Amino acid sequence: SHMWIGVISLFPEMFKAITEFGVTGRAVKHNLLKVECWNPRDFTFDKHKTVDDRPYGGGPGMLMMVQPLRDAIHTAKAAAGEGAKVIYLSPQGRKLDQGGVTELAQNQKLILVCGRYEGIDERLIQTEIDEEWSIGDYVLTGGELPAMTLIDAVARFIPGVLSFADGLLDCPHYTRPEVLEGLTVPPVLMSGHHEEIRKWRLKQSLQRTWLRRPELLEGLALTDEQRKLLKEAQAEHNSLEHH
Amino acid sequence: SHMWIGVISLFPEMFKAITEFGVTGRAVKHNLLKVECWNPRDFTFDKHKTVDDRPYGGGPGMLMMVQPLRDAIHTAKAAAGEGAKVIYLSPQGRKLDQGGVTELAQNQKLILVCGRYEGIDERLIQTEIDEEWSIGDYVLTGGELPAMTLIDAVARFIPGVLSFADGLLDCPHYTRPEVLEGLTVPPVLMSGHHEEIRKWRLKQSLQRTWLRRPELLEGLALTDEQRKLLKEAQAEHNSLEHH
Ligand SMILES: C[S@@+](CC[C@H](N)C(=O)[O-])C[C@H]1O[C@@H](n2cnc3c(N)ncnc32)[C@H](O)[C@@H]1O
Ligand SMILES: C[S@@+](CC[C@H](N)C(=O)[O-])C[C@H]1O[C@@H](n2cnc3c(N)ncnc32)[C@H](O)[C@@H]1O
Repeated sequence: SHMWIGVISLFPEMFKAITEFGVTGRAVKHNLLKVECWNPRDFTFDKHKTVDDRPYGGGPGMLMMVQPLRDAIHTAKAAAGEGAKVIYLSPQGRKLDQGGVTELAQNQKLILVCGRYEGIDERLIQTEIDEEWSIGDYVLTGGELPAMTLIDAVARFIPGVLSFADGLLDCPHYTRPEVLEGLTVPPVLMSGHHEEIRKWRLKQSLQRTWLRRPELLEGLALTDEQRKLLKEAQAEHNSLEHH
Repeated sequence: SHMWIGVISLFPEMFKAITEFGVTGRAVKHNLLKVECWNPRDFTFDKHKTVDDRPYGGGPGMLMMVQPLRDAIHTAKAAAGEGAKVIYLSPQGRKLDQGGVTELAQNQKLILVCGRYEGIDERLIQTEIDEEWSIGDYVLTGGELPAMTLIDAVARFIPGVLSFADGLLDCPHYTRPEVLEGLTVPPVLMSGHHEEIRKWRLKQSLQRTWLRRPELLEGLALTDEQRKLLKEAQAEHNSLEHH
């Protein structure tokens, strides 16, 4: 495979969501993407396979038990070999974005640590984790969805598996029928004029980015064409009434 | 159930990731959360159950076929009844954050439309969708993970199901053993001093937010205690060497 991803999770079966369906599922079956899981519960030794533990200092909630998680991590690292970057999914980590995705996609091996409960021991992060990554400024019940989100995002960059390409939102899309609930497809898209169609899409993208996410434009160095199309959109916007 | 979520997806089985595991899985089994899916493929009429279609204007990629998707949406709305907010998961939508999560959690009924391929017809968004939401500035292969991310996030706010609570990153956590690879647990956490422990956690949160996500603090109105603890952390930071 072009990319191998080790996963530490109490719920390995959750990953079937990406390994068994759609383009990512195809990628896995075709060995372009390999996802291997290790479950901390399999590394417990007590009768009830305990995987959580009490946080020092008290407070509500529990934490992942260190020993089972630590052993699971070590086993994954042994299976990965040298060169594998170990990531902990966490809202305290670097916020994921397309730029970060392409950066992570450069790794041929990754080990993703998925926490549950209130998280994991800080010392494990310092001694076992290379990088902490967040998929957004919100809190989820576990690191599994965040891990799958990361895998799915990077997988798109793996040759053969298959917006923001120019740091812009995508343009609107249209398919059959020509008229839907009285709404028609923009005439230009049905003209067959490749060049005009190209410009329409770029202009729409610039317009939509300007109107919905103006901040995204600030950190962007526009080409002469982009500057022109944007100015046209803004001029057209300024010649209209608005709600 | 306290919250009912309708889902339109070509891959209903992906949702087992949240309905069959962990706290969200418990919430579903206990009827606190209800997730019902409709698959556009079930609404096709041609021999091969086609669910994609060509985008007008050409260009690579396909789009969700309108008729099957539209019919799936209508059926969900009929099953939901009045009051259900229809959301389309899309990177062009409002970027999800804890504030948005709590806002969405106020809805007792939600219908989540999950796209595949290059997306869906813009006219469907205008005629069937109430709001567009994104889980982050990155591109995924489908709206299923984003939808599950949204469901998981909101589910945490449903009474009985169970960071950023104060707009701050969480503080470090520790559990057994007392010493891990030569690293000890901060003495204060094992002192039993509830008040000192409380202050340590708040201070750590402020410190971590300041160091990792300084922007998060700007849009925050600190309490006198928070201002004090932050100043202490910064003073302590300024009295040390740094790498
Ligand atoms: C309920 S959360 C724990 C939140 C906790 N207050 C903290 O300090 O991490 C459970 C697990 O899901 C992960 N998680 C939750 N939200 C996440 C996000 N936005 N991105 C990545 N991982 C996330 C956590 O890092 C943690 O391992
Ligand atoms: C490959 S994406 C299509 C990207 C396309 N360029 C666009 O204009 O939407 C396939 C599906 O996943 C959804 N999706 C991808 N990234 C997402 C995100 N960050 N948040 C929410 N939905 C997302 C899309 O909205 C779309 O329905």
